Amino acid sequence: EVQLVESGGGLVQPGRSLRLSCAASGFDIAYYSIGWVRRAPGKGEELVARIYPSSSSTSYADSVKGRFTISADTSKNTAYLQMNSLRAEDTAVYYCARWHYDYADWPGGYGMDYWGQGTLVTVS
Repeated sequence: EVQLVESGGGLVQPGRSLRLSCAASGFDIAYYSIGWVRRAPGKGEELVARIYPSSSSTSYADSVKGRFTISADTSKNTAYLQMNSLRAEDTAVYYCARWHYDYADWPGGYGMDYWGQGTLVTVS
């Protein structure tokens, strides 16, 4: 009954922008931490961005700060990753993730409990 359904990926040129969407079902997004993880061949895997329900503050990986913005629309029960100034090294499969309540405001990758299906973003 808990579902995270992603959309918004694609293939674009360097310098352009994309907005990933993560439509949540089965819980109220205003009370849960949402984040984005990415993976790619020959790379590792990395936490990109996270939003915390305590103060709606955000945190970002060093390589994307100032270019990516994570946010949530409580009215639509959806989180977004706004990806501006895309770079070749941003090519990856991106996943939306939810954290368990027990770790909602605890920073790090520990505590995730649901994930989206994966969305490919490619910079040409």
